[PDB]
Amino acid sequence: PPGPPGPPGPPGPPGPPGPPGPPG
Amino acid sequence: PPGPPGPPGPPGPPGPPGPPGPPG
Amino acid sequence: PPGPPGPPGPPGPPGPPGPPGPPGP
Repeated sequence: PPGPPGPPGPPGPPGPPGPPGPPG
Repeated sequence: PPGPPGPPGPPGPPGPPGPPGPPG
Repeated sequence: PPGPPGPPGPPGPPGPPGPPGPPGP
């Protein structure tokens, strides 16, 4: 019969940049 | 035969901080 | 005997947005 499932894949990439801070 | 692929990897890390806010 | 293991899974999803920037000048 088939072998076991493979391991989990690699982590996804970093997320997008955060929003700008509030005015000065 | 070979097993099925593993599951997707974990989510990536958070994105970088956003830029400074506008001038006051 | 059973087969060899399968291959690694696909990449995970992107992480979430980073934190807000600091206050402006």
